[PDB]
Amino acid sequence: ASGRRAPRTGLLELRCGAGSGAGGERWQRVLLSLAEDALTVSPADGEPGPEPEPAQLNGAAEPGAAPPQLPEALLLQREVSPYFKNSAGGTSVGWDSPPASPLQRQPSSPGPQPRNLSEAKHVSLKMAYVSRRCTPTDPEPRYLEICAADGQDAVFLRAKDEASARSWAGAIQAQIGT
Repeated sequence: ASGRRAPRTGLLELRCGAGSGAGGERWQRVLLSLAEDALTVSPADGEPGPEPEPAQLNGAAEPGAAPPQLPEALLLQREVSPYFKNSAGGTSVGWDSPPASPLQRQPSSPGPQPRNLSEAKHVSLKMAYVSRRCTPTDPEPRYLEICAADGQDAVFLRAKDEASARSWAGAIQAQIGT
C-alpha cells in the first residue's frame, strides 16, 4: 500500500547517437512515466524495493536475431572471442574479421546489472513543452520531442505506434498546456 493515483506510462524508445551526423544511432527501449504534473523516464524497467521478484523462465531460444540489434557486449568482448595471446601479429593469418557473430544465450533469467540510465529522468510539467516531430523517412511512428525549462532539456523518443506517439505527444501537451 503506497499511493493509488498512478501516473500514465508509455513504452517508448530513446536515441543515443548524439555526435554530428546520423549514421551511428544507438537508440534503446525506455519507459515514459508520464504524470499529471511530472514526466519521468525509465529504462523500460521498475525500481527495486522491499518487494523482491523471482527470475524469469524462457524455455528454448537459439541465436538468430538479425532485425534486433543491442550493443554493449560485443564492443567490450572484442579481443576475447577470437582467442588471445597468440592472436597478435600483423604478418600472416590476419583473419580477425568475423563475418558473423552467433553468440547469444540466456535472454532472461539471472539478475545482471543493467547499466545505462541508472537514474530516471524526472521533468516538471510547469514550463516544459512537447512536440511531435517527423523523420525524413517516416516509417510509421511519428517523432516525439519534449523540451524542459530545467536546464534546457530535450528528450527525443520514437514510439512504435502512429496513433500512440501522436496521442502521447498531444497529451504531454495537454498537461504541459497549463
